[PDB]
Amino acid sequence: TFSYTLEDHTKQAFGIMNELRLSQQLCDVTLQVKYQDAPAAQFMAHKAVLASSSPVFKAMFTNGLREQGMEVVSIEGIHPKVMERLIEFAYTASISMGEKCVLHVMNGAVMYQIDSVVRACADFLVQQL
Amino acid sequence: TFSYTLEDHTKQAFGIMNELRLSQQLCDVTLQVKYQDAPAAQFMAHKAVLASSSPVFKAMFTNGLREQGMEVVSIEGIHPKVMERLIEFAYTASISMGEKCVLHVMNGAVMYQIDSVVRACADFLVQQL
Repeated sequence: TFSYTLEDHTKQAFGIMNELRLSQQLCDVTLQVKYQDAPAAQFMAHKAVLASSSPVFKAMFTNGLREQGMEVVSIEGIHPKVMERLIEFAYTASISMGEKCVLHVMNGAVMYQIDSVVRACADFLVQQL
Repeated sequence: TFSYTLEDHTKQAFGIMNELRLSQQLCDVTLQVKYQDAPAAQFMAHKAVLASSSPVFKAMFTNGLREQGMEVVSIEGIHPKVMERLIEFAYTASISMGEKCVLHVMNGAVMYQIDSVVRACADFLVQQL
């Protein structure tokens, strides 16, 4: 038989998936993030990508109904910049923040069960000791 | 600043995306493949994943309308087993076929501009010489 594997494929395909998000193409969920007194922000994304990086989004989005088009989801208790950085991680495999943001990002990462980011933010805080 | 990258992330997230396809969860496109006298087959998938692996699916799916839910797409001129193997490549980064399928798969890969698979099927046929 003939078998082939492209190792770079998942990297490349996520790169295009990130482009479609930035271009707001094929998106099926809009996250409206309102936190205390910070201004409300909005993030469009693909439920499949969010589901692939966060067990909490997967269950949030996998329900028996066939949702028709564009679902709005109200998100409480996480800052816009934290949500943004988590979304970016889901689409890029990387995340970046200043040394004083690390704590709020772990909170958000714990809240959405992004085990890779939790473990990393935990490593950082412990090393500052 | 603090920066983190998970190299395995895109692999892992595609693994979950493949699970959601096999479970027919969060799918927004059904490909109905009818070819000559072969029996008709159906494949559910996520437009975002197809778009990320095939320029032809991306343009096929990126149009000005906000499609509502589940689009059916009729696919002609490619065999069910070829379409299946291309879909599998989009979701897994790998593709497998017997030495006599390699020609029909390149046809399909050329038709959907999956440049990685075209280049590989071309390499194989030339080496059989």
